[PDB]
Amino acid sequence: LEYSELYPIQNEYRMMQSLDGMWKFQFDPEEIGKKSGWENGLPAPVSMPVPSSFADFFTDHKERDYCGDFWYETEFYLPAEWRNKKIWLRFGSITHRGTVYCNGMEITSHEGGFLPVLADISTVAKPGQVNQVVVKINNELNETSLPCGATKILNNGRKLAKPYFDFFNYSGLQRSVWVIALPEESVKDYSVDYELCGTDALVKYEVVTTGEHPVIVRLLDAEGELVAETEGKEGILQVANARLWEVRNAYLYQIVILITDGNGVLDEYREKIGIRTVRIEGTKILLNDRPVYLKGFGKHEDFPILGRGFHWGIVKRDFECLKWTNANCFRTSHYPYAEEWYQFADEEGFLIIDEVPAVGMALTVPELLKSHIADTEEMITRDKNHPSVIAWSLFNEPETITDYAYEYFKEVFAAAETYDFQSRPMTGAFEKNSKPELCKCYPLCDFICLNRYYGWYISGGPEIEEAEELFRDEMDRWKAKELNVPFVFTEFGTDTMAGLHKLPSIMWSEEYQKEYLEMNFRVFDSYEFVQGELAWNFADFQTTEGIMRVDGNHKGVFTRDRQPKAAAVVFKDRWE
Amino acid sequence: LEYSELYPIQNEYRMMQSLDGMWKFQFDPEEIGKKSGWENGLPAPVSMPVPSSFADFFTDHKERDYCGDFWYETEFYLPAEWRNKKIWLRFGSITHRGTVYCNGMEITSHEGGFLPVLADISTVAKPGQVNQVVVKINNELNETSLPCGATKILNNGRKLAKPYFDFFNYSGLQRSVWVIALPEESVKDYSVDYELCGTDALVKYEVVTTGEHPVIVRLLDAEGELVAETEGKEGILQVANARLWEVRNAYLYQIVILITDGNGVLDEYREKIGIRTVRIEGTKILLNDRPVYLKGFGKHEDFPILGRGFHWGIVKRDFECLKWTNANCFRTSHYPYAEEWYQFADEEGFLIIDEVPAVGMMRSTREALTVPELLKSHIADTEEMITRDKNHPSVIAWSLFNEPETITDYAYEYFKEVFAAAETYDFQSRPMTGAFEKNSKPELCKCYPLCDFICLNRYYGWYISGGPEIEEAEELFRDEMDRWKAKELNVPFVFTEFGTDTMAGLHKLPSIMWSEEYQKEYLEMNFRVFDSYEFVQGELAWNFADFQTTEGIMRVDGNHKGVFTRDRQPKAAAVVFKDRWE
Ligand SMILES: O=C(O)[C@H]1OC(=O)[C@H](O)[C@@H](O)[C@@H]1O
Ligand SMILES: O=C(O)[C@H]1OC(=O)[C@H](O)[C@@H](O)[C@@H]1O
Repeated sequence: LEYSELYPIQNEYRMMQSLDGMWKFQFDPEEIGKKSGWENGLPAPVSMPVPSSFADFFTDHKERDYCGDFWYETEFYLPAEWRNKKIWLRFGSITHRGTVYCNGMEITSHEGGFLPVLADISTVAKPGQVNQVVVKINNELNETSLPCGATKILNNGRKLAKPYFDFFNYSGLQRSVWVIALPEESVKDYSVDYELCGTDALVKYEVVTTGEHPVIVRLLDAEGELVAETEGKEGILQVANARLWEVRNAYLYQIVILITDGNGVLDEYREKIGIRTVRIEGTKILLNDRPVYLKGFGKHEDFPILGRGFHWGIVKRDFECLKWTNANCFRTSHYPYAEEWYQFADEEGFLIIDEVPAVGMALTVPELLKSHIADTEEMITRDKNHPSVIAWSLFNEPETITDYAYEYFKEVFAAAETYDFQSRPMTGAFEKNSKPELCKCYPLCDFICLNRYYGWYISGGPEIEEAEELFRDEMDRWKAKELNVPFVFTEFGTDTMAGLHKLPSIMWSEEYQKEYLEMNFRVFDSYEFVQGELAWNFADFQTTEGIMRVDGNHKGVFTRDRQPKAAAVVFKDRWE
Repeated sequence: LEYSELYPIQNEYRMMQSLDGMWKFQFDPEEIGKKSGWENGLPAPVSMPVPSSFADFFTDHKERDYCGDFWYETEFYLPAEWRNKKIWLRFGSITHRGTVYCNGMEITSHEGGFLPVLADISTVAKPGQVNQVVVKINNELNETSLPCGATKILNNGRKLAKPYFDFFNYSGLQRSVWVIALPEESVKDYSVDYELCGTDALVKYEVVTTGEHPVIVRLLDAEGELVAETEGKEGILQVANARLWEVRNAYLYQIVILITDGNGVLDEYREKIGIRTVRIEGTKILLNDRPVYLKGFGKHEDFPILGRGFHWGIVKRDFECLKWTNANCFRTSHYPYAEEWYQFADEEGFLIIDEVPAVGMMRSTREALTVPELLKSHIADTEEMITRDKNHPSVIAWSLFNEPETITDYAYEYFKEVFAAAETYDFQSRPMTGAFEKNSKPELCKCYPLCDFICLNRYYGWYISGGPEIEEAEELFRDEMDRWKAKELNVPFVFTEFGTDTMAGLHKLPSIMWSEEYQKEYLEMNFRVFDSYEFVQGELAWNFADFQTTEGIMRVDGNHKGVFTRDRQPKAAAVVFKDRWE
C-alpha cells in the first residue's frame, strides 16, 4: 500500500492531534458542491458530531434517509513544530467513499467505508496556522463496491439506498479523525508471526520503512522489561519462558521498532502484541496447540443515536456482556470494525473472525473483484498483528455454486494469502443455497462457516420438529463428504421481541428463542466436526425499514441498549 | 479562584491535548490506595472509558452500586515544545470529589462534581517524556456538600449511596479531560455586559490576567471582520448596527483578547459571544427589550450506558428534538452541565436557566453544625458556575436551589448569602431565581422575595389528586394560584416542573395514571391553569426525557416523566407540546 495502516501514536518522533468534535456538515442533493467551491468551505452548514453516523440525529425522514453526496468540514490549528514532518490526515473510515481536501487542495480519494483513509497533506499543510479539511462523501450502493446494493431514484430526483444486505445504510464520519506528523524516514508497516518451542517462543518479524537506515527491534514484557533484541528489517526475536497470549487470559508484550542512524534514533514505533499460534488440524481449531471450541456472537457496530459511531463505552459494555455469557469469540459481521475493538479484544483474550464487507452478492463483476481484493488487502494489513484476530472471513452469503464464483473467490483468497504474514485461517459464511452437492467454494476454506435458520426462515414454529430433521439431514450430507475440516455456525437465531411472552411459545416470543436455541444445540452436539457456535446476533440492531423488520433486526440475545433477553442465560449456562 | 475557568483553545500561544479514551480504573473498598502508593500506579486495574459514568458498564450489582473511594490512571506523552509553559490538567468535572496526582505528586483537590477541576502540573511535568496522572475520587453523599444525601453502611462494611434527590448517583470522570499549556502571562478571566443603544450596542468588559502587560480587546463579526477595538483591562466596545443574538435566531461575534509587550503578543484568547440583554420588568421577562415566554424542559445529563458521560451526539439529538417541539429554553436541572451544552445553545439561540447542584435540601426527604459548611460549599459552587458560564449569551438566569426549606428566618439568612455571592460574581447581574416545592406555601415562604422571578415545581394531578381526582387537582391548583395572584407580587412566574410518569406503550381508554393518554390530559389541564394567570411567563416541563434514578418501589427503571424516551423518541404528549408551542 501507498500509505501506512499503523495506528497513530505520540512520542518523541511522532505527533498526533484529534480532530474529533463538532464538524460543519451539509447535504448536497443537487451534486453541485464540487462545482461551487465547497472544497474551500461549506456555504450553509449545520453542526455534526464526529465520530458518528449522521442519520439518527435528525427529526425528518428526508435527512435520515439521505442518499447521495454530502460534505464535512472542520478547521484545526497546526503547531509550528510540525514543520517539514510528513503530515497526514488519518480517518478511521469515510463511509462509503469520499474525496479529502485540505486548504482547498484535492489530496486523495478512497472507496470502501470501513477502513482507514490516509491523506498526505505535507505539501499543503500550514504549520503555525489554522488549516481546513473538507471531505466530500457519498453513501450510494452499487454492484462494483462493498457492501453491494442499488440506488433508487424517487419521482423528484431524491435518492434512496436499496441494500442487498440486512443492516441499515449508516454513513458519514463514523470513526475518529486525527492529524498526525511522522518523521521523513518512518516505519510504515511490520508483521509478526509466532512459533512455539517448548517453554520458549520465536517472534518472526518483517519491517517496512520509507528509507534505508538500520532497524533495531526490541521486545518488552508487560512491565516494560527487555526480553529480546535484534537488528535488521527481517529477523527473529527469541523469547525465553514466553508468557503466551491465551483465550480469555491475555498477556501482551510490547514490540519496539527503531530506525537508527549513528548515534541517534530517527523513528520509533511501539505496539502491544500477543504470542500465540492458531492452526486447523483435522476437524479441530488449535490455539497454542490445544483445541478450542468457539463460543460467541456475530456483532454489529450499532448503538442508539450514534449509529455505527465509535465510542469506548460501547466497547466496555459489550465486552462485560460477552464475558458474562462466558463467550470467547466474535465475528466482525459484516465489515471491519474500528481498530479499538481489536485492541480491546487483545486485552481481554477474545478471539476474532475479521470480516471484509463482502455481503450483498455481469460485466461489473471484474470491478467488484478489484474492490473486494482492495478491501481484503487493507483489512489484513491493518489487523494482522492483533493476537485476537485468528481468522479472516472473506464473504457472507455469496453465490458459490458456479465455476465463475469459484474463479472469483480463488483470486480473493490468493490475495489474502499474499498479504497475511501469518497465513492464518481463511473462511467465509455460507448461506443455505450453497448446498453440499452444489457448492464449489468450500474447498478454498480452512474451515467452513454456516449461516443457518432451521426453525426460523425454514419450518419455524409449529414445524420446528420438521426443521430439526431438515437440519440433521443437511449435516448428515456434510458428514458423508468426510471433508475432515471444522465447521463453525456463524449465524443462527430468531427475531425476539423483549417482553413478548407466550405459553406455549410462538415465533417472536422470548420462550421460542430459548426453544430454538436448544434445538440447534442438540443438532450441533450430534456432529464431531462442529467446532464453534456464534449466535446471530449479540444485540438487536438497525436495518432498512420494511414489513419484515420491527424497528430493525430483533435476533439479538441482548436488546439494543445491551440488556439480556431470556435466551442470554441459556448461552451463559451452556458456555460455562 | 486560583485558576482559570476558560474553555481550552489551541493557537500559537495555547496548546491542548485530549486525554479522553480508555483509562485504568480500580475500586478501593478498603481505602488502602494512598497508603499502598496507588498514586504511582494502580496495582490491578481494569479499563474505564473517559468521559463516562462508570456504573452501567458492569454486569454485577456491587460494582454498579459502588460507593466510596475509587481511582483512575492514564499516561500521556508531553511534547518537548511545551517546556517553560504553564502546564495544567483540566478535568471537565470530577464527580463528586477528588485529589489529582501527577508523576506521583499531589497537585490539587476539589469538592463538587459538576464543574471544572484545574491542576497546575508545571513543577512536576516532564516535557519530552511520558507522564502519569492518577486521580483518587470519592462519590459519597453528605449534608455539607452538593448535592446532598447520606451514605449507608451495610453489615459487611459495604457503602451504599442514599440520595436526598431523584436521580441516580452516577460518578467518575464524566466529562472530557485535557492537558494544556498556557503562556507564562495569560488571560485568566474576562466578563462582558451589554447595553443597547438604538441600532447600536455597547460591549462593556473586564479582563483579568496573570501579569501586568497591556491588553487589547477586539470584536470580530460572524465572518471574522473587525467591528470594534479598544485597549485596557476594562473598557467598552462600540458596535455600530449591532446584530443582536435573538431567541431561536442566534448571531455570534468573536471576542479576541490579546496581551502584548513591546515586541509582540504574549497571549490570545478567543471566544464566541452574543450581544443580548435580559431583564425583568414587572411580570415580563425581556430579551432585547421584548417580552419572551419560556417554552421547554428541565433536562438531565443522562443517556443509556454512558450515564452522565458527555457526548456531542447526545447534544445534537437533544437539540433537534427540542427544535422539533418549538421549545426555546431549558433548565440545567439539577447541576451545571458540560460546557459544550452551553456552546451549542449559543449557536442555536436557546435560553438557559443555569442551576447549581443545590438539591436534596428538603427536610422531609432527609443539624446546626453542618449548615455553615454546606453554605460554604453552596457559595463555592455558585461562584465556580457563574465564573464558568457568565459569557454565554444563552445563560439568562441563575437557579440557586431546587426545593430547599424556605419557610424559616434561618433559611432566609442562608439564601440571602447565596444570592449576595451570586450578585458579586455575575458582571451582568442577570436574573436570579430558584425552584420551589409546594411546601413553600405562599403564606409561609420567606425566600421568594430574593428572586427576580419565581420558579414553581408543581404536580397537581400527579402527586396531588391524581387520576380520578384530577378535577380536584385542578381546583387545588387554581386555589394556590389565586393566592399567589392576590399577593400581587408583580413578578413573572415560571413553572419549572410539572409532569406524570408515563410508560411508553401503556394505553388506556379512559386514561389511567402512567398511560400515554393521561400524560396528554394532565398537560392540557396544566395549560388551562397556566393560561388563566397573566403573570405566568414560562413553562418548562419535567422532564425532556426518561432518566435514571435510584431503584425503588416508586421508580420503574428510573423516572418516566419524560416527554421523550431515554433513547430520545417521542411519547404521545410530545406532539401536544409541539402544537402548543408553535
Ligand atoms: O436474516 C437475518 O437475520 C440475517 O441473515 C443472514 O443471512 C445474514 O447474514 C444476516 O446479516 C441477517 O441479519
Ligand atoms: O418527582 C419527580 O419526578 C421530580 O420532582 C421534583 O420535585 C424534583 O425537583 C425532581 O428532581 C424529581 O425528579
